[PDB]
Amino acid sequence: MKVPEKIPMKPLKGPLYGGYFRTWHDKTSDPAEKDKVNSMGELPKEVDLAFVFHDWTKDYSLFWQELATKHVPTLNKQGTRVIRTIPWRFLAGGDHSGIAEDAQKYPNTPEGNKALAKAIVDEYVYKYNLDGLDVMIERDSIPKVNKEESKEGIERSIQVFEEIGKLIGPKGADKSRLFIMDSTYMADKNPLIERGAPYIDLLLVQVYGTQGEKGGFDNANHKAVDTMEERWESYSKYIRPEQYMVGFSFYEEKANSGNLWYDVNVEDDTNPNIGSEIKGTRAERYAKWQPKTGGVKGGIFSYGIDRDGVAHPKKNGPKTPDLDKIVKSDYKVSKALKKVMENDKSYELIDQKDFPDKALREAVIAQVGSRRGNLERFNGTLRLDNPDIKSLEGLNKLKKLAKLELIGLSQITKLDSSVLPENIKPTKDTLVSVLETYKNDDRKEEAKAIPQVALTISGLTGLKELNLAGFDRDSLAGIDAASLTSLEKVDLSSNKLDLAAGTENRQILDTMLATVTKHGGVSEKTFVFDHQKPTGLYPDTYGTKSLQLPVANDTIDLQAKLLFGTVTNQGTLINSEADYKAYQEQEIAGHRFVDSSYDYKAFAVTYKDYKIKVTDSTLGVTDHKDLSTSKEETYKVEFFSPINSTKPVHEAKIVVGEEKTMMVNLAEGATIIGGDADPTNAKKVFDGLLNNDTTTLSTSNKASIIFELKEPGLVKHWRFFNDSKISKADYIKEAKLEAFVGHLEDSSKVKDSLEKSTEWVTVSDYSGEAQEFSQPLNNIGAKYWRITIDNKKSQYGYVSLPELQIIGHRLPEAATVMTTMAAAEELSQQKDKFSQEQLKELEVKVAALKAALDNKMFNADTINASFADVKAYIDK
Ligand SMILES: CC(=O)N[C@@H]1[C@@H](O)[C@H](O[C@@H]2O[C@H](CO[C@H]3O[C@H](CO)[C@@H](O)[C@H](O)[C@@H]3O[C@@H]3O[C@H](CO)[C@@H](O[C@@H]4O[C@H](CO)[C@H](O)[C@H](O)[C@H]4O)[C@H](O)[C@H]3NC(C)=O)[C@@H](O)[C@H](O[C@H]3O[C@H](CO)[C@@H](O)[C@H](O)[C@@H]3O[C@@H]3O[C@H](CO)[C@@H](O[C@@H]4O[C@H](CO[C@]5(C(=O)O)C[C@H](O)[C@@H](NC(C)=O)[C@H]([C@H](O)[C@H](O)CO)O5)[C@H](O)[C@H](O)[C@H]4O)[C@H](O)[C@H]3NC(C)=O)[C@@H]2O)[C@@H](CO)O[C@H]1O
Ligand SMILES: [Ca+2]
Repeated sequence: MKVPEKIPMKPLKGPLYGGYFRTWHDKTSDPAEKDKVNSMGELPKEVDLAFVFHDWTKDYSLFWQELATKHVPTLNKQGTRVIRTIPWRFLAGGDHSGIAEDAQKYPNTPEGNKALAKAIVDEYVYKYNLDGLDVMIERDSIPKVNKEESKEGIERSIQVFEEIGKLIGPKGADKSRLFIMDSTYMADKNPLIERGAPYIDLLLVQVYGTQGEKGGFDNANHKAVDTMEERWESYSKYIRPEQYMVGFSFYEEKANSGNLWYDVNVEDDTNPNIGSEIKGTRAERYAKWQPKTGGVKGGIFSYGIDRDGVAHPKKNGPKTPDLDKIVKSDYKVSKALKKVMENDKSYELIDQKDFPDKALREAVIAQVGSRRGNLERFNGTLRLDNPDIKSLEGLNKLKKLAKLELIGLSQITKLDSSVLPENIKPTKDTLVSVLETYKNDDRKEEAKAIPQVALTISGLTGLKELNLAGFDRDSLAGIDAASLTSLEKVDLSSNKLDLAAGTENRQILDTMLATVTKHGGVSEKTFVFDHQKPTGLYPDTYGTKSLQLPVANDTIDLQAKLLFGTVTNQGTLINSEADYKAYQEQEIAGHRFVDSSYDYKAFAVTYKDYKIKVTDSTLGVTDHKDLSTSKEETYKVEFFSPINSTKPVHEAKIVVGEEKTMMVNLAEGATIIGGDADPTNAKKVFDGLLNNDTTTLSTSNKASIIFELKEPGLVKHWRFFNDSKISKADYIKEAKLEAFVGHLEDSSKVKDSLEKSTEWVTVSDYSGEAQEFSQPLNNIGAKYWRITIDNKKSQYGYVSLPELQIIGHRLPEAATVMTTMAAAEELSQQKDKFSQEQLKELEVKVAALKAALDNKMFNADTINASFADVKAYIDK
């Protein structure tokens, strides 16, 4: 088989029309199968990319000889690339992977992956001298081993995908061949987009049907999911807009439910040619569709292009079998969609009518895109550093630009709304979608607000006028006023500028009064900056971090004294209605700038929906704003925003009376050793989420739990809760907390079975009806604890325990400290050992240890060091 060499072709220029041709519908596929009458080589020149879609076709067939020798030269002459399409499995190996089936020749090694990639290109691209590769990434081609999805093969396809990219495509050694990824996944559900995007020329999305157009429907929230724009926004992170092509599908003969797409016209007996019309169909909609942000798309593609013109059977109507008959295609729908995209105004080339300055036009074209549709949609940064630009005429055609940088434009002498992007001011989206939406939602969407373009002026020596009034510019940043030397008249009114103190804007403002004082022309007409409405923001940090208060029977407002204030984007802090009144009547060059109408109510932020959490040294949590100083206590105050109920915005320390050390929850994360309760829900007692995110209970009448502390230490307090007033009269009414001191009946191997029997000590015996119970404990150093609860109900009583806290100070090896102090206090008890006086050296050193253990300011060093003191004398 003599494969002719590639003929010259023109470069690809958008918009592009692609089409998958099914090999088993070529005449040369199966000579016996005489009902197939179409040919791949008869695709019109409107087809830019012709995808070869091989399955159900013989390997020894004459179609391959026909394609390499006739179809490829024929389509290349009219400018049509012929692309070979392979499934995702071919890049991984395993079930039905083509070349990769020979694992011995191409193993899963770094050298094997490199060699497999070359074999893939040699076999699927270079063998018949095709124009590119197209890897197909969907569930229908996911790598599998023994019919189950292979997470190991998926990883290999990523490595092979890059290795293919180093051979063909935009970053490959051979850039004459395309490398394309068609897919059904959203970019986050696509394992290969993240590393494959730099290596691919184009990217196709298989958005077929009304779900492909309108997206899926979230029946819970009555909202659309995975919409067209959402799908594009996911892939817009990895590829450019001019690489994104959407796709519809024609009617496949004898297609079953789940493969009906209705992307073309539905059949009509009164028009035997309605299928070849394209008006109002999902195919034309996709042709006319453009993303709202970033730039025009690459084009559209069609699957089953051999069935062009065939009308789609009715959804629930009587069956029509003449549509399943195979006829020769004239590809009228394919040509019509090509013309619809070419004649679309969004692809009109940018010419001198838009930007008369040729130095300006070239910069825009080389940065925004050659088409007028990119002006409405470009979403990035435009940098104009070519000094030859004489006229900025036409920058108001830029609608969604994100950053504008004017660098060293000496010949520009005026800047107003007519020579700036229209989103210099707050604007809304004016583009209308052509796709259908969900009739099962409410009325159609409202205009989305377009973010304002960032303006950077620097080096504009010749600039004489700078008019920016009424634009709601948030600050004056990016303006290098020191280089704007020829300015004469400037307007900055009706903005949001905090022109005060030594603010950035106020320093630009004042550097700019200079260049129109050196320039003696200054009137009340030439420099206007009044009617300023700076937006008020929540302060990033708050001032008061600590408060030492005396003990006295008086409540204080915690939020009032700790969390207040409004901060501008330049640094000014306003706390009261008076601070804003002193800020409001602040003059610059004998003239106020803040608007009169803009009052304190409209500027300062509000703390109506803010929440407070006050935790004391015993981990007792309260949510009330007021705080009674009637008890000596050290607290911990946190404030939370409505937008975030987990991360505090300001944290503080309140010390009433003398400062007590804050105790921690020693049982948080406890390991369940044994007991009667369901182990799944026993862990929820010690997990930490304050009384249980709607989880469940322990046993059916009366539960016991035996647990081990993560890090043992000094235990001073304990606390347990009932359910969140979710229940009433079902509360735990009898509780028994126990500590373990029976050393250990050995069996370190089997803790639990002897934990279940040995000698424990009752430390608390609760009996009540409260929702929360807390009680001090007398310095226990145990590491194994037992809790027993009972709600005084039927044998099917279903007792619950959402959370239980063992509260104290983290003291490593506190068990040995308590046992030694017990061994010393009970040994100086017996004054008959020796003289009472010589062992007073131990009697005074034992109350130093005890006072250190009971001090409000728990000092770990003072206890560990003083522990060794009594340890020496018991050693004697
Ligand atoms: C961008 C895009 O669109 N992407 C996808 C796209 O793929 C979707 O299009 C579909 O693609 C189908 C091909 O997918 C394969 O290739 C993909 C890429 O290569 C890949 O991603 C897929 O995963 C899939 O891969 C193949 O997977 C199979 C399964 O594992 C592999 O098969 C195995 O192969 C090994 C050898 O290696 C062994 O032989 C195993 O035994 C075998 O199982 C295969 O290797 C994989 N391929 C590769 C390359 O790895 C495509 O087929 C779909 O098109 C069909 O359906 C439409 C309608 O929906 C129809 O219009 C099409 O013409 C086509 O219909 C088939 O036509 C065949 C050609 O004639 C025909 O095959 C012959 O049938 C004969 C008739 O036989 C009987 C019988 O003997 O029992 C006769 C009975 O009377 C009849 N009963 C009836 C009619 O009631 C039954 C029927 O067949 C019955 O329905 C049983 O189900 O059959 C005879 O048997 C001949 O011997 C035989 O050769 C087929 O029978 C029909 N099939 C049907 C269902 O009609 C489709 O386009 C696209 C769609 O939206 O979008 C994305 O998903
Ligand atoms: Ca809990």
